[PDB]
Amino acid sequence: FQASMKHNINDNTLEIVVGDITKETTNVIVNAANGSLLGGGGVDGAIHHAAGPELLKACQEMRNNELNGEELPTGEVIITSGFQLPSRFIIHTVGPIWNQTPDLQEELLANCYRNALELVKVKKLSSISFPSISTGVYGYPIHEAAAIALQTIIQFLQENDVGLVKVVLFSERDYSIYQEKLKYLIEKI
Ligand SMILES: [Cl-]
Repeated sequence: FQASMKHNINDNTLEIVVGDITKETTNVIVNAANGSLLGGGGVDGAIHHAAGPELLKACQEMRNNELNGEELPTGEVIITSGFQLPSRFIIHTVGPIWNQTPDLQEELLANCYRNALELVKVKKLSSISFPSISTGVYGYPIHEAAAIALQTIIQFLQENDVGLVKVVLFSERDYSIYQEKLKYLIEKI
């Protein structure tokens, strides 16, 4: 069993679900990466394993070329192919590390979502899946991160035509928090 809920915001749809993000057939899936775009554990690890080795080579080519060796800055995004993933593209983003930059970190986390959704708009794609950014080894508390993710996504969908946005969570616990936070946020609209 895998729980799910949805809500329509104008002609967009927001869905939260339990599942494996690497099995999503949306146009885009989002990877919670590190600035170096090197393979790690967690969701990033699952994404590299499902994508195949062409994903790491593609990411390192982009780092050495369009980024000129620089780290992907916190909140910013890049896009690659999906390779062996069932999506067309992967948008890589870097979430804030909890309490590294206290008065900026809420804004930075929000930037991940905003910059990803803006890229979907530009490329004229119509479906995107997000995992829970920064709530792995980066330690952002899930209750706070969930509120920022949902507030930012709902805000964007209220103001733009995108299509379908999914938040795909491997954890039933993370799901349970998102469900109550989304329900809360919906009541306030
Ligand atoms: Cl700061």
